Amino acid sequence: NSFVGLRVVAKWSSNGYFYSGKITRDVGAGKYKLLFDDGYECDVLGKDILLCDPIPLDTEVTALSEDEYFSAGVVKGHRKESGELYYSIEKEGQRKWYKRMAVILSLEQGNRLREQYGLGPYE
Ligand SMILES: CN1CCN(c2ccccc2N)CC1
Repeated sequence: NSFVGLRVVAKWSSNGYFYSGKITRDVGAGKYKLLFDDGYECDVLGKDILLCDPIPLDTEVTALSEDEYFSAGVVKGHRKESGELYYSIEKEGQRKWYKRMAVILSLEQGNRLREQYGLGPYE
């Protein structure tokens, strides 16, 4: 019945980006323990957790291109046939697949989605 077990996209620690993870504990006072998909764990405030699973079509996101540089793109599709989520991300009229954990949100991109998808609460 609780928020535990939900897949989320959440601000990591006090960094500039939100990353994919899972809520593993309600630690009280509107904070949650998260297990991030890369294996790291931290406590995150509810205001900094997005509940959209998956991130929806036409969302502006960030991803690594060519194993070289991070830049923005737009979500244009999803694949979950294998039981693992992949996103189709469009950059400059061209699309490429990205595993769930490779799609991240800058503070601007993630804060944008609070009104629609934030855990919260928000006053
Ligand atoms: C979710 N996951 C947590 C660890 N992060 C990290 C790794 C190595 C250096 C800095 C940072 N922030 C990457 C994102």
